[PDB]
Formats: sequence, C-alpha cells, structure tokens
Amino acid sequence: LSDEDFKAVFGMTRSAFANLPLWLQQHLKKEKGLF
Repeated sequence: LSDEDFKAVFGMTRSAFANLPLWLQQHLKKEKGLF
C-alpha cells in the first residue's frame, strides 16, 4: 500500500500503526481483510 492508501484503510499513518500493541495491529489487519 502507498502511505496515502494505508492512511485511507486504517485511519492512521504507518508509524502510528506501529505504535499500537501487536494485538491491535493484528485485530485491524483481520478487520480490514488485509495481510
């Protein structure tokens, strides 16, 4: 994903996402159907 596409999907930047706990990172990936 481009940075703008990432922000569109997850509502946050890649670096913000990386600050989330792993459990929430994985929650969001499943939720959005990615990775």
